[PDB]
Amino acid sequence: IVGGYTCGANTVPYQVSLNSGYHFCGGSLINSQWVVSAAHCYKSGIQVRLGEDNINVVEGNEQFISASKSIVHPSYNSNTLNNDIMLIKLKSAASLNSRVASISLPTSCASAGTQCLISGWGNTKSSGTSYPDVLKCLKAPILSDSSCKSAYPGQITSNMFCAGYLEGGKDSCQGDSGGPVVCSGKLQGIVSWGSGCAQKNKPGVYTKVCNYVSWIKQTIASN
Ligand SMILES: [NH3+]CC1CCCCC1
Ligand SMILES: [Ca+2]
Repeated sequence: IVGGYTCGANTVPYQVSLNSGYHFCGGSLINSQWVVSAAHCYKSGIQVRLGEDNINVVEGNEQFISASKSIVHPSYNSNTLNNDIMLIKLKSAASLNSRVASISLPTSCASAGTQCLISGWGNTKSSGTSYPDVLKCLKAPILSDSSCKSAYPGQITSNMFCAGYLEGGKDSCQGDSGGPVVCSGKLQGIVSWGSGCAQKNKPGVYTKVCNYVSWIKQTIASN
């Protein structure tokens, strides 16, 4: 996250870290046994880390649960990043409490102008690199669809939205991928892609989760 603030330990209780010997992507706990992330984060051998603040220190609220199954969206296109969403089932159910909690799925798509919370452990610099070890937070509005198609001509599908600032300076960044965009207490987006980080007229692009709610429900009802 670029130009954000330190969230504070366990203040974003649905935030997970996907680990394969190192943190490589964020994710969101949607019930005690299922995580949703970005399909471009797909990897074999995922361990899900819950209750994290400092990802390099065991602080006491962590639960490390390995994944038993990963399901990439059946129409994921890695070239265009359309349908960049994946479900991960935990081998056993997480123990839910004030610091490890699931986030609700939307019953409605969020509108442009809605302020949201984006969070993750990704790069905090738009030019160069510096990875934080504690979770970083950023409040950003959903952008109108026409300013989104104007920043990314020919690249925005109906399954994507832009969120952030056309002046730049604040944005999600590498390593924030798969992470949550929560608006009004509901998961509305997944950190998906963009052109660099915090650049002028190049806002973050996010998977539009409200389009996938029935695929998510049906898939967890059957797996
Ligand atoms: N600024 C958008 C970021 C670009 C890196 C990958 C996640 C999304
Ligand atoms: Ca830790």
